[PDB]
Amino acid sequence: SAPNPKAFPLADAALTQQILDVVQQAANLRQLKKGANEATKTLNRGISEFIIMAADCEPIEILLHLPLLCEDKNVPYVFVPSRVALGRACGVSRPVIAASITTNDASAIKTQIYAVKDKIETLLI
Repeated sequence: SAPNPKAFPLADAALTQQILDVVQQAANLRQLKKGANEATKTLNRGISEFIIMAADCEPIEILLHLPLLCEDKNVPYVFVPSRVALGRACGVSRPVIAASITTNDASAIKTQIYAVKDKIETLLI
């Protein structure tokens, strides 16, 4: 399924690969929450480094609050094309439509997380 018109901004192929790879590392390190509801809670608590969403989430309305919340909290957010690919990156057997990489300033992958953040920020103008 093609990216939903409401899925903005959409990471290109390269940035998608960069994001999914960082997601896999955060999953291994347990620096990751999965699901729209868990993502929301990280934002409400101010512990989200960035938000990842699936552009083929169906129905799309389930995740539409996240861009609003991220703009409110000045947290970078981005869509990747595939919930199936996001799911496996997250280390689970199911599709995942939203994920949040959480704050850890002593993280072994902090620099990879800031590099993704910088790329997303460029998409967000």
